Amino acid sequence: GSPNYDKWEMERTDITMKHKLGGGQYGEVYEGVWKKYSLTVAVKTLKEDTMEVEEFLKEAAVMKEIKHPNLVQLLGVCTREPPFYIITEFMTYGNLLDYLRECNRQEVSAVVLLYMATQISSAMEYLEKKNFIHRDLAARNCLVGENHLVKVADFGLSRLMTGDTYTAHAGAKFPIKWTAPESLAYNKFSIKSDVWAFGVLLWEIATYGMSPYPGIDLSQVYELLEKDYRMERPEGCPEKVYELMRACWQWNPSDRPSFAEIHQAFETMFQESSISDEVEKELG
Ligand SMILES: Cc1cn(-c2cc(NC(=O)c3ccc(C)c(/C=C/n4cnc5c(NC6CC6)ncnc54)c3)cc(C(F)(F)F)c2)cn1
Repeated sequence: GSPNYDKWEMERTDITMKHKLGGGQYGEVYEGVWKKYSLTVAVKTLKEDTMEVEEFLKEAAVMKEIKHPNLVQLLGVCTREPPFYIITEFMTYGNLLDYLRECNRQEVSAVVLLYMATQISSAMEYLEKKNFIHRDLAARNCLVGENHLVKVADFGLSRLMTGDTYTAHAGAKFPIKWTAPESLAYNKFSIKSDVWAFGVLLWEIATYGMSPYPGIDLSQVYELLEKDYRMERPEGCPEKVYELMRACWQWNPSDRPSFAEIHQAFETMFQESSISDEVEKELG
């Protein structure tokens, strides 16, 4: 309502900054509170005025355009000067990989695993409509809130997260075990390489957060995929869900389903599982 108004910009002093989240493995992300509204938030910060600002501002610009119940929601930015902030809603249960690894399986039961996949595929159907290619879909980049609410996020983890997850490839660092063959071979990323990664994420969900391709060296993964090797069906994984994994891992990207198709399939399976679950709960 005045000349320098920007509807997304907030004053840094609006936010109480608290501790760093993720132990450094997730970069410069902090818990905060939006004081005026007594609301816990998460805040990504960039302290210095360097070339890193270009990607930080690109991230903020994308987040202003995307909005969906299962995408982490932008609340505001501080991008007029350093230190730069991106402020989002707070997801109380943290990243999905550790959630799965730490959960009570009587609570996070078969129907909840389907619910998780359904929510993620709904977010990805939306990103497919926007034609936003995520490039690093994996359980480590999803977040969990109350009542098993799951949202897709992106923490730009490839040079933050240490260990075997990301390794040197094509002058960058790739999560080899989530990467579609044509992305490994030709650096070709697309909605269909996100579909491949979603299939790996389904396997992470089915195994309560196991690392993929167990015991297989990173150096061998591409060669094996090219011979048509694919991960086996996890114990307890429904056949229909494994069929969807295998569809996501079609060698030719054009042969992989769309996220619209994937989401419809999961919504159907989830509603069926929910009926059985509600009946079982009602009994006693
Ligand atoms: C270049 C570029 C990047 N992108 C792109 C960026 C994003 N950015 C974020 O996701 C994002 C941004 C900023 C922040 C503060 C956060 C953190 C949120 N957060 C909420 N609860 C927690 C939390 N709870 C634990 C209990 C403590 N622990 C840690 N973090 C937490 C997440 C998302 C997407 C997507 F995927 F398309 F949506 C695309 C687009 N072009």
